[PDB]
Amino acid sequence: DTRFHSFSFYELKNVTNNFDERPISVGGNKMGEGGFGVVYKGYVNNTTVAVKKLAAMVDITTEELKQQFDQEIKVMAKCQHENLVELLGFSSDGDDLCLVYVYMPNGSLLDRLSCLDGTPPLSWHMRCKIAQGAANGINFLHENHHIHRDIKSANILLDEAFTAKISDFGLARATVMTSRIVGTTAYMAPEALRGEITPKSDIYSFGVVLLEIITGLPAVDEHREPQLLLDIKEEIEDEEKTIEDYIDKKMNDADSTSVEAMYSVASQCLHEKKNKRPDIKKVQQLLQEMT
Amino acid sequence: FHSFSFYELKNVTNNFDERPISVGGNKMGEGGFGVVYKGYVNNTTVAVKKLAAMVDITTEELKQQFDQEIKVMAKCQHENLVELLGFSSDGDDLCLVYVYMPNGSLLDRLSCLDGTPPLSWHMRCKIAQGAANGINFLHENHHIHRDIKSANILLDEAFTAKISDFGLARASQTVMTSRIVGTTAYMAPEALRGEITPKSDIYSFGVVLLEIITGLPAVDEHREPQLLLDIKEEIEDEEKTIEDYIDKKMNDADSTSVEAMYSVASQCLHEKKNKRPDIKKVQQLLQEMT
Amino acid sequence: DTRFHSFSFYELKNVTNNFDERPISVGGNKMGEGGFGVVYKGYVNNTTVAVKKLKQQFDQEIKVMAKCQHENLVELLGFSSDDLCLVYVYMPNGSLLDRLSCLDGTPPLSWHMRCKIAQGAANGINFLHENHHIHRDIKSANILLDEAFTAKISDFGLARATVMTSRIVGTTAYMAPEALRGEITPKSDIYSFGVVLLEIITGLPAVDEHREPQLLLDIKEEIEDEEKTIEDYIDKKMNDADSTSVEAMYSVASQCLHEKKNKRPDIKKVQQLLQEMT
Amino acid sequence: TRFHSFSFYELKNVTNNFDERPISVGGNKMGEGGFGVVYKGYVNNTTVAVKKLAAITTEELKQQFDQEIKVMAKCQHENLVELLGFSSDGDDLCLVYVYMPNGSLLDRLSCLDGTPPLSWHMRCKIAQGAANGINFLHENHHIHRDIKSANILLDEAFTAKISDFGLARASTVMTSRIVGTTAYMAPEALRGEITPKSDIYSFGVVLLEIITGLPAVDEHREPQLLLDIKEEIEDEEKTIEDYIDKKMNDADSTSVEAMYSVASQCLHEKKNKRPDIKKVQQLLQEMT
Ligand SMILES: CC(C)(O)[C@H](F)CN1Cc2cc(NC(=O)c3cnn4cccnc34)c(N3CCOCC3)cc2C1=O
Ligand SMILES: CC(C)(O)[C@H](F)CN1Cc2cc(NC(=O)c3cnn4cccnc34)c(N3CCOCC3)cc2C1=O
Ligand SMILES: CC(C)(O)[C@H](F)CN1Cc2cc(NC(=O)c3cnn4cccnc34)c(N3CCOCC3)cc2C1=O
Ligand SMILES: CC(C)(O)[C@H](F)CN1Cc2cc(NC(=O)c3cnn4cccnc34)c(N3CCOCC3)cc2C1=O
Repeated sequence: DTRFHSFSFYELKNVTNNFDERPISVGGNKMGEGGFGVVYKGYVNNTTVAVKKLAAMVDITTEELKQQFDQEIKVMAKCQHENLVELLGFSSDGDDLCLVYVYMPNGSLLDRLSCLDGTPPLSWHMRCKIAQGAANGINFLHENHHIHRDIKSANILLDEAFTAKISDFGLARATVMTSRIVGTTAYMAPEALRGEITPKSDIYSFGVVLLEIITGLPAVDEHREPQLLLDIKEEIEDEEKTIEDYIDKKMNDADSTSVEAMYSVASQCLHEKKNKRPDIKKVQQLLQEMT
Repeated sequence: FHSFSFYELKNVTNNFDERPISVGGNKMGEGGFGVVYKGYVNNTTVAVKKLAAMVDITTEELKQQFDQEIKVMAKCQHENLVELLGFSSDGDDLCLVYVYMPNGSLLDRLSCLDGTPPLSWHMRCKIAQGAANGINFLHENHHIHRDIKSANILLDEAFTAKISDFGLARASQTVMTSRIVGTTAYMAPEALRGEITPKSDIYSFGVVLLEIITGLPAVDEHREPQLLLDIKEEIEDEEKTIEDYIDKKMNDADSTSVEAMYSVASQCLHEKKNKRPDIKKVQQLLQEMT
Repeated sequence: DTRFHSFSFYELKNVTNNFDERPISVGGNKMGEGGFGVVYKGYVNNTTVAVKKLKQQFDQEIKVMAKCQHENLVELLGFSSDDLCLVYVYMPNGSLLDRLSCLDGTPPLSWHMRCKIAQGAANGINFLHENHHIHRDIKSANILLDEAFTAKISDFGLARATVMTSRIVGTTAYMAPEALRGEITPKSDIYSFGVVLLEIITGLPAVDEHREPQLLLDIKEEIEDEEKTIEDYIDKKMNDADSTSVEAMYSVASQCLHEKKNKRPDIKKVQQLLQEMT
Repeated sequence: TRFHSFSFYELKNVTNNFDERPISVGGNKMGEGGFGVVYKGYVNNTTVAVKKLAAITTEELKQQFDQEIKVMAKCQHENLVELLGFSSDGDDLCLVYVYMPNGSLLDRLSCLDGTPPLSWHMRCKIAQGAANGINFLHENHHIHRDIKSANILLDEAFTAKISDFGLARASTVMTSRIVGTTAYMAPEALRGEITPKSDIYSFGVVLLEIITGLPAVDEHREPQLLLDIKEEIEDEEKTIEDYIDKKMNDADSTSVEAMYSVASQCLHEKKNKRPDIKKVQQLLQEMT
């Protein structure tokens, strides 16, 4: 189990231009945000890093944010894999709790699918590699008895070779129930919205991610019919649509056979009955057979 | 223009090969009056449109549109207009042959069809300028286009905008027609009533400018609002801002020039045709924007 | 417009941002120069114009440009004498010389566009010769291109209404042997047009001090003495050239470049040959 | 790693039996290099580039094929070409890659086939991307030995991809068989030594090609070697402004001077006075 480097809060402040909140495109250091903090670009010990300065951006407490900080370090100390983000160190000495990670040059899958800031669209070849890599990451977590609990495309990061790296382990748990229902509702399994804690919920959320990969559509869009991307499964099932109607137009290399194979995995992951969903090993196998 | 035999164009296009060019076929796209294919004629890359009534028009109307397109192209040459090279009319088939546009349509570049990189704000400004220059040329030369839409604004190797599709064009006192033809999502209210006026080209150009700002198609059945022109009323009623709709697939869009393009779009979209700017005013406003 | 406009020097100073010498590509007003003046971009009455800030050649240019109005000649719109200025209709695509060099990032001209430009330039020379005028300075810097890439012949300061002269004028790299010796004849305009045709085929300027051979017209000899072929020199910046029409244009250029002025085609034959080419 | 083994028969189907007509007229040939001819094709709906290797001796060529596969198995990066597969059946050797829609940097700088001149903004991004690719190779202890603009490929968005790893070496050593393209080679590489410092020198020549739009060598030009403009500028007989590519309209003087300073540093006659690739990346990052 990994022992991590302790960074001085002031060194992190220095290397992020005092946690410069302007976007990196403008000339600032802000890379993005999530429900549990703001991520900044840093340059420490001769290397570009990602610095997450923790902050309750969702309806959670100071103590809950501290328990998630501790949980994230514990998960990162136990879990190292080609398809998981790597923690370099942390800071707990100064004004705010910080986590320092190996920099992900291509940001999140969510942003690459939306082509945020004008980045070029991901090819079908790249999308297949990403789906396989994300499934491999989840498989490693599940094999090592960890439940992610927050699988979403904003938490699947992309490195210098567009290798998928699962991130955000603050809610991870190493069938039981909870009184604090947490997560992004557009991705959550029905049993997760009720408070159940199970690896089968990670599978369902991964099915939503696969629909995002196929369609390039966000999981929720208030101004779209259906508002929830997971509802396209019923549209296709009740023959009012085909996956061809929803395929992202921003690729030139997709083929109907492998797109239908990825859709079939997603459809299976999205079974409303948790016990009827494939386990991650079956997901991995089906995605390997796809290519 | 070169008069080809239909069989020569069958050879050029690999028998109008229906597979997309993206996978080594010849098909490039379709429209209301035919399907366009890629080909090579004497080492020149060309676009070949094989005419077909794909919308509700007669075969006699299609032949009239073919004759009209050739007439307009014989009279009108300008860097912001497509260039016709030839045609075929032998037998029961009609084809038009054009200089190939390596970047296809603005509609497809805005949707990043086939995985093309999203257009920068700087490029979008030059394309809006070029398209206005093309419409100005047509109006200066007493022609009403009647089919202004982003599928009809093509882009060459340097993203120079080229107005295309002249089959419905009319020589230009507002006249009326009994045959209402066009793409509903871009049409001015008076055009939907059958009026023929260059003021309607301005309106349709306003819709194009909203597509340029937002990256959204003029119509989407599974979207609220279904019609992109409806965002003007949303912004006017203050329930939304242009910032809420700006294309997020660019990082070089300054608030000032975006608001300046939106103001030209808003003016073009005036419900009352006589209150819209003319194309010369649209040109000067887009020139002042940059 | 239907009239020539007499402009005050103050108005032309104003519309050119005080004859701003910085090139237009950087935000100034300078568009080009060489020979008898600097040309600036101006904006008069919501219209872009070209303003040439420069005496005999000034009066001659106004005189010849008022008499010679044709679709393939540049259009004079006004003047200023109260520095001497000539005001012309703006040519949005600048010179053929600059478009062949892709100056300022413009895309290479296609072979199709190059054929249309060659035809247009020959039609302009035909109008001048039909109207008993000798250009005397035919070169790609003097072939301008409008908003439709229509060829417009420019620079009429040296133009003349076979005689010999004491003042040998013109651009050396384009000049016929007899023109270099003082002869004033339209047959020399044909020779210079042949050099332009080699520039169009090859995309190479007539002279390049940092190139071997420095002079483009020598290529005719390299090809004739079978040391090279027209294929070795075809501009690689085109994707639509075909061997047949390139050989046809080269043949016209070779005929234009006959060392013996009487063996050269006249402008009407040049027009006919370029018409048969396409 | 997992590279797909194609039969030569499948690759004939992919390339229309290696159709030698150029792609600009509807054929499959895209260009040649010192070790093979590259063809366009499709594997299902995927556009690919297929290099059919051709002569050096057959064993030397086979070694280069083997070395290419090993480098590609170990090195995956957005600024490196991506190998999809190969064919090694019979007496034919093919390498199959992800297609690069904008071809080579050398061809885009020359505007081959009528492509528009690259803007200064695009040239800056390409220089940075190419430096990122070289950095990744050097971090992975590989010396390229053949850095040149013909080996810097460009995708649909003009992302720079380093290619051709047949001559790459693992990591100062000396060699009897001197390989590379003379116009790009460091003096020490011309004397036979193998060092990643020579990759830096070659990259400096590429930077001069990006600034000027001129090929590294032109037998019908004065000076013949582009690297010689450095001395002309040093001895004040020419300026950076004199050599800036005139086919650009968006080139600001400050960042052109910043790229030229990087190029000059890379071209240091003394191998040990040259910046390493991390310093080149930092300098190029500061330039924008
Ligand atoms: C192609 C491009 C436009 O130039 C590039 F896209 C710019 N970048 C880099 C980047 C890194 C991130 N992150 C990291 O490098 C990172 C490393 N470990 N880690 C752990 C948790 C969160 N983020 C990270 C995040 N994250 C922000 C927070 O949400 C997730 C994405 C975003 C971005 C971004 O936009
Ligand atoms: C992805 C890419 C490589 O970057 C590029 F996008 C591929 N291309 C080229 C292209 C040319 C077109 N067309 C022409 O070349 C053309 C020339 N004159 N003309 C006149 C009418 C219609 N089309 C044309 C059309 N048109 C098809 C019909 O609808 C309009 C767009 C579409 C495309 C296309 O997708
Ligand atoms: C596509 C583009 C890059 O944006 C464009 F190329 C910019 N422009 C416009 C332009 C007009 C010129 N000229 C005219 O408009 C003009 C009109 N009549 N006239 C008569 C003599 C000289 N010039 C002219 C000249 N000339 C300057 C003098 O030398 C010849 C070229 C140069 C340029 C130029 O670079
Ligand atoms: C004009 C245009 C439409 O804009 C475009 F330019 C056309 N294209 C595409 C292209 C791809 C290449 N290559 C590849 O796609 C490629 C992919 N991996 N790879 C690895 C080694 C060599 N080539 C490749 C090469 N290469 C040929 C061999 O020399 C290097 C350049 C050249 C070209 C070319 O001219």
